[PDB]
Amino acid sequence: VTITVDEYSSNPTQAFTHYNINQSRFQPPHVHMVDPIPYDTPKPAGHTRFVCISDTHSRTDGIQMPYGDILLHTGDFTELGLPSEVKKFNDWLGNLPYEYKIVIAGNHELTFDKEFMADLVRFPSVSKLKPEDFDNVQSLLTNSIYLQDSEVTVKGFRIYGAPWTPWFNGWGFNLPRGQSLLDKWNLIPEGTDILMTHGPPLGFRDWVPKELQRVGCVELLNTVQRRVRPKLHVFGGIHEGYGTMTDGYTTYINASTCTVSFQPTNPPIIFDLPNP
Ligand SMILES: Nc1nc2c(ncn2[C@@H]2O[C@H](COP(=O)(O)O)[C@@H](O)[C@H]2O)c(=O)[nH]1
Ligand SMILES: [Cl-]
Ligand SMILES: [Mn+2]
Ligand SMILES: [Mn+2]
Ligand SMILES: [Mn+2]
Ligand SMILES: [Mn+2]
Ligand SMILES: [Mn+2]
Ligand SMILES: [Mn+2]
Ligand SMILES: [Mn+2]
Ligand SMILES: [Mn+2]
Ligand SMILES: [Mn+2]
Repeated sequence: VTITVDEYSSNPTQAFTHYNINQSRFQPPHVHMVDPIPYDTPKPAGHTRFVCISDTHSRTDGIQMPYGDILLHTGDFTELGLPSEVKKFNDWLGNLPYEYKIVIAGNHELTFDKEFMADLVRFPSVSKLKPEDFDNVQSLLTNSIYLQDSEVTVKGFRIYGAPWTPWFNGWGFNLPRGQSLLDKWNLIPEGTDILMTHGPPLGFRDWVPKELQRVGCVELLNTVQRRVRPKLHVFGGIHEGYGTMTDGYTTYINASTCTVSFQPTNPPIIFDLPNP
């Protein structure tokens, strides 16, 4: 399967309507919300319980974390990517019992985006940083496996992560819709079980009420549904979209911990998958 740039790539709201009209792509019975399961749900044997969070924005102190096996964090774990914020998040991770903690960056991790940092010469406190201050920011995540257009196999699960989102404010890892993003999604390997991205695919937990617009990536949706077909696609990005959906094969989890007003009150989402 070769994914090409969609006819409606630049206009996600129109893409959504188009695919609903022509293919019922976002319609029942196959597409629907999935209710969360409570933390005391027994985990069946031969399964891994994934604890999904995102968009914590350095507000980790009060988060009540559930039993599980592997933590997935889909970015915006800081406000500006300051090394001190990365250190605080890493300290928090180290006190969690999970066997593995897998992390990707989001747009707020400015110091992780080396092209953004170079272009700096809007962000006075980030501009103050000297090269030696942030040459090792990802190295600061000693209690995690950090993914960036890269993958890890853990307990047999193939997990791929990438930070890129459609251009919004020119913050970290922003790219134009279309081929620029498709070039990144084409790196996701076919047999990926769990895909982590910072933002949503078109149509799944990507509604922005203030704009009355869908904002998910159309190339990402086509990649997920047509080429890669992971069992789980976890992301955040659009805080308002916190919650879970399915298309009948892939489960889509918007794990945004913060609300749109940056209150860290959305509970972590647990999700069980059978071990491969
Ligand atoms: N319209 C629009 N809003 C976005 C986009 N990305 C983020 N936002 C808005 O900004 C909020 C916070 O995003 P953040 O600055 O933490 O990346 C999101 O919950 C959403 O309301 C986007 O691509 N388009
Ligand atoms: Cl939605
Ligand atoms: Mn229900
Ligand atoms: Mn965020
Ligand atoms: Mn250094
Ligand atoms: Mn923002
Ligand atoms: Mn596949
Ligand atoms: Mn696989
Ligand atoms: Mn598999
Ligand atoms: Mn974000
Ligand atoms: Mn169903």
